Amino acid sequence: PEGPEVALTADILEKYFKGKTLEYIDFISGRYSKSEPEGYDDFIANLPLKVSNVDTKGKFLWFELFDPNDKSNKWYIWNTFGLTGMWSLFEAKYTRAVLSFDNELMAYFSDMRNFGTFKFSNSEKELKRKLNELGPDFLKNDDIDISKIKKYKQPIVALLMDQKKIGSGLGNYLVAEILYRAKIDPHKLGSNLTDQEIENLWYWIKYETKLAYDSNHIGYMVNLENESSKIGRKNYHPNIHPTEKEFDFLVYRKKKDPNGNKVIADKIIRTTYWAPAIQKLE
Repeated sequence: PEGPEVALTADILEKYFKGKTLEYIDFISGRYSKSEPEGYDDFIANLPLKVSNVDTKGKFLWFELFDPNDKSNKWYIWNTFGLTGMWSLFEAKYTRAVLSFDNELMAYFSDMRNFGTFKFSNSEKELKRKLNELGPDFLKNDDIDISKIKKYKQPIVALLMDQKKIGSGLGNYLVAEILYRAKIDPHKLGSNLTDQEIENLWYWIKYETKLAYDSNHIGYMVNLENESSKIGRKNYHPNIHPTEKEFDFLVYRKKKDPNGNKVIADKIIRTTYWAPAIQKLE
């Protein structure tokens, strides 16, 4: 799951859990069933708490809760999906965390590879510190200044995979997909891109993140496909209007691109997928 999916999951999470009271949280399996996450004990000790928001910045999602009584006692659940982590409203395979709300309302977090993380915190300054570790959200921010890519003498791949340098939220398939549209070889240094390519890249980044966010599901998140098709969508990047109704991988994990051209499973700074036949260093 990348930026777009995390944001859509937060949307769905607020839709059903915003305003609800979190009664209990249980890690029944995985990397935390052995030794619970940081701040876990101090957390279930302040429960019950009301959920006031479920927000994201890039690939980082967090719950914001407040003590019914002492509203100055604010709590937060830091969370990252990782390669296979997904939220759901029914107990799915590899469920790792189980959240119990009032009126027997349940919410689950599955994660086959166990790359997702949790952390409970009672500090708001610690949140701001975390959110400050991420560059602007490539999907929610409609006016990032992609121009600073020139100042860096490093691969365009690395620059987009980075979560702080230019913006946050792009991952393995978004970068690969975006670069394929801009027809830019992933090896091309940010310092070698032309003002043209730059404003061209800023276009596909917006285009791809919006299309991804607008998709019912991507591959994972299929556990929320019924909720996803029943919830609207925020107008991020309100001027770029993707044409396809669903997000389709053109190069990601594809032996050949659409037109047949070969797609190399290159592996520069996991594997980045690109079609040398269409992506140029020019």
